[PDB]
Amino acid sequence: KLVIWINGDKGYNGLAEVGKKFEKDTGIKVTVEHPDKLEEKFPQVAATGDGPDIIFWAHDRFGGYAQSGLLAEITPDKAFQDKLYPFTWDAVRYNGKLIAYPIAVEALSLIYNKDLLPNPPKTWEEIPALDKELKAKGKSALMFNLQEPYFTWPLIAADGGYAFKYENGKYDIKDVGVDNAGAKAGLTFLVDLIKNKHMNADTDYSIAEAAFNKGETAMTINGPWAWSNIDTSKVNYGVTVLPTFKGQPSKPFVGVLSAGINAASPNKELAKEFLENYLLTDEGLEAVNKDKPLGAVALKSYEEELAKDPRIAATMENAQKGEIMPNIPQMSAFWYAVRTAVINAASGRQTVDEALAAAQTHMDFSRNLYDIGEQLDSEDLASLKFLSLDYIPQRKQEPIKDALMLFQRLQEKRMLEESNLSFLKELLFRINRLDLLITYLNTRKEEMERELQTPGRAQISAYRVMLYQISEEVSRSELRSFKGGLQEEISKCKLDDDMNLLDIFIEMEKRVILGEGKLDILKRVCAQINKSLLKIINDYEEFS
Repeated sequence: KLVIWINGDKGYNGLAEVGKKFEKDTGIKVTVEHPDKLEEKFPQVAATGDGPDIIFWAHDRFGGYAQSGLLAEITPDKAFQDKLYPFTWDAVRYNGKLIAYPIAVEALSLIYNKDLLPNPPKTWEEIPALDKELKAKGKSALMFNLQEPYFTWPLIAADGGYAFKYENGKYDIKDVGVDNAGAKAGLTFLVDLIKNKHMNADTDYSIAEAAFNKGETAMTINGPWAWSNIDTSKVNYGVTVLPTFKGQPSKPFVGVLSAGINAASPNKELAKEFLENYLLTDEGLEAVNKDKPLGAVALKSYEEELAKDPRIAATMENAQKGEIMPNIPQMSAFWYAVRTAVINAASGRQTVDEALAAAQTHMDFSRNLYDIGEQLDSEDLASLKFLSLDYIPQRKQEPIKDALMLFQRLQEKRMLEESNLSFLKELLFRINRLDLLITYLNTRKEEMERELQTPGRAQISAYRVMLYQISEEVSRSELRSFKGGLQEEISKCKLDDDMNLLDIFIEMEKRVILGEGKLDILKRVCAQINKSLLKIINDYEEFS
């Protein structure tokens, strides 16, 4: 029994129809579904072992699923792999191994106004001279969305800008630019167009779609989604290849709709030939495309069929000259760094060296939090969560799952930021990870030792540091003493063999028997286990 997931805005019951062609040769029927918000809830149900058999989604997300081993690696015959364009397999790889089947391909194209503009420029540089023309009778040359990088990245990446370097089958989180002479050359030309009036600088997505669909602008930059609302706009248009900057093709981000196979699925065996020899023919794709258009498709066979649409032939051409969008989670910092970096460069608020060098350092900063959290094993997380309790509500500490999430929660409450490492440095120092402090933060041990005597500099309250140092000198068996040497006392507790001594302190604060000035209970139970646990209390209680 095959079960397919796919979004509602797709041709899902055209997919349900190749699935009924399939069952009359098989008996095994498939039931396509469009669960609401399926991208978010597939990780949740697959770790239970219940996700559909096949999952249809954009490729960028499939990386996170594979990072958690939620998609098994497919095994297509190599003679099959040639049935599709070469680049579409670079989008379905993690650790170099193939993960999903490419289905469709999406990219931005140049969309012009044939009545207004009979011939499109081959070239970005032709446009200032051109906008000067149409300006002479109250119409702009180009108007497109400048509020997101996805629309401004093609010009920026043209001269050699890239997000992450894809080489020999996998990405390098270390190499990213964004701060190279290509990204600078493309952004300066963008910044100046605005500087010169050839583009108003608050042109959002809908302002541009207004100007174009009303014949106020010669051309725009958009994708196959905006085709519907300009077909009804009643303006004669065409879409072709984006102009060339510095003699080099504009590189838009390419999205690949892909079908992945669930790792915890009985039917991987049979899900393959459903995709290879029924869905991915001219027959299965024209079925889904006759429902709702797949845009341009990855299968070479049916693509040429669709290419006699001048529009599908163009979104395909830009896709080839384009940049396959990386499917790794470090890309969430890319959109922030670059969106804020074009918004400040184009407004005049920053230099393009200033803006882009700032974008670079934000990526180095977000990558460093990754590299740090990857060295923090699960016990260090329990320690870091207890030390962070003063400032992060443990309410929202149900969703906290790994060290990186703790770091992101701190960015939220603006105690960890690009310019303020002081709390993170103190956290690692408290939990005695001096190897990470030198390696990723350039901080000697004496320097932290000597940062925290300076008054009002240490943030973690000594009451927190006192309790953590006590949980450090208490073993599993020394804790079985604490557990039953406070049941001797009043409860004031549901305890159990699942709670470490730190979970006992939180649960004593929670009963208000252990506080910044409530230590009688604590001072007794420690004197019965290890006496020198008592001395830690007295030294803290010497400082007030």
